[PDB]
Amino acid sequence: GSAVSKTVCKATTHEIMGPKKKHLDYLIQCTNEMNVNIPQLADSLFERTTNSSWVVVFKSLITTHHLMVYGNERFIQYLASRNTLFNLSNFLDKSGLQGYDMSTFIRRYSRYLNEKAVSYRQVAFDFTKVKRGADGVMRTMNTEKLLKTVPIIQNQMDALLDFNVNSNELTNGVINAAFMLLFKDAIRLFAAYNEGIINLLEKYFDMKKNQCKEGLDIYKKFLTRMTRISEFLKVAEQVGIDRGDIPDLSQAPSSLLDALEQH
Amino acid sequence: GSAVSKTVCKATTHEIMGPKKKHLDYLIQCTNEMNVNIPQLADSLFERTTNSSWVVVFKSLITTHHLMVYGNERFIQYLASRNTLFNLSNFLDKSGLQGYDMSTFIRRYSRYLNEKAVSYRQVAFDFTKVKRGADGVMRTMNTEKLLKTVPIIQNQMDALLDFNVNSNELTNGVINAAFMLLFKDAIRLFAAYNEGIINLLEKYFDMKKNQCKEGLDIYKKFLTRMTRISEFLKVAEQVGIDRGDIPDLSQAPSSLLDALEQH
Repeated sequence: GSAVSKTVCKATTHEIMGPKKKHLDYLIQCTNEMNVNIPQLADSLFERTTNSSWVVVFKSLITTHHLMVYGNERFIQYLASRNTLFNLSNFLDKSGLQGYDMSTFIRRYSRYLNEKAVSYRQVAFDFTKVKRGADGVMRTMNTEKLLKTVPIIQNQMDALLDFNVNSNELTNGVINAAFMLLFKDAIRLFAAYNEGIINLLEKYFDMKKNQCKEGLDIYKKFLTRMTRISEFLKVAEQVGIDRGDIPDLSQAPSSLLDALEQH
Repeated sequence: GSAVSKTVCKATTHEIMGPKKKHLDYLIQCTNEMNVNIPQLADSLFERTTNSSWVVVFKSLITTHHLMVYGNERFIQYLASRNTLFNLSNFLDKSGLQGYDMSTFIRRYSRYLNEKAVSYRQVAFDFTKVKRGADGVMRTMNTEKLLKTVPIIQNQMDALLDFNVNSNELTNGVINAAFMLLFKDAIRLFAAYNEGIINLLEKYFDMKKNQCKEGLDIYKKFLTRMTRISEFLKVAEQVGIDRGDIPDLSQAPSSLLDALEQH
């Protein structure tokens, strides 16, 4: 409570680096305790995002992201249940050049985090977290739900890619901490998008005419997203990310000749 | 051969970023093919380190590191069988300031890579790669070999920590790629050092007097290394590394009161 609220402040000091691991780990433990009040933990993070300083605001967003990824699922479930989340579409810290230039990333990052919560609200699970493979949800989900879902992944993916950062803009520890988490979400979200597309291709011949039609449009839009993804992983390569962590895209884009199976 | 040698050149161009993932992956496949001549692959990498340019030389070192970590074990086994490895103790690229400042990291990195090979030669396995836990080598190894080994881990660890970089020196994609690999080795090497110490503590009461003595000296030196390690992970924290990848050190340094069991 006070211990929770004090820890949120320590994670979000004015210092120019990401939130410290020691504060994060305590926050993560907080989300795992049946007695902690999640809403109050959340409200403290929202309050920090009314600060005028870019450093404070960006650290509060990063903290929220890290709790969505590593915290108990009850945290994201609450965030997904509110009606309003971050409203930082007009944020601008004019106190210095660093401020002006970081303000833009703040806007774009906060939009991604909003879209991450809305996606959870819409499908009741986290795309980044569920079983992968052949025994997984995204591989074994009926044709109707699939057609419904893949479009939600696509949307979360676009918001993620709109961060649109270049290597030469990654110049302090705050934005770099955000980028490292964005990287982790991007690779998992891609895996789930790919699996979904694999299921589709599998069932696209045995399906109704108008379905086939919607299908077509998803594979269609997946291929343009593949290219944007490649541009993103190339930023990652430029920055120095271990090439073993960067996934290989040499997978599933040759068959656009079902644009005729609608005979 | 020519395909191998051409790929080494592409990994080590003059461009200021780490070696590209596409060239690395082909090199890794090379190490997995029973027909590829390992020595010739190696010699090409050594030849690149006679270039006068810091970029070329640092990329050749990074490529070698990445093959030691992700390549077939036959690669490191060969490197460990030569008598001379890198000799870059006097390297200096004076062509520009970036050169002067990178030269020092080149020296220190090459020493680490030498020590990684020598360690493999000495114990016949890679500390970063073996089974961890309670069913592992480092947890289940007899008292005699243990006393022999832990000192080799310690030595590899010191060479690794002598890289001695600050966050404000991580300023281009080449040195950042080196650092990301160093990070991966550091966390695994620590795990193995910790496991070793756990075995020791376990057997330190049931052992000879002079052994106990040597033991003492290893726990002794492990505690000072713990501190240096903490300083290293703090650089990692400053740079923006996902705090979930950074391990928690809150483990095994309270018992220095066996410095009296030698009664």
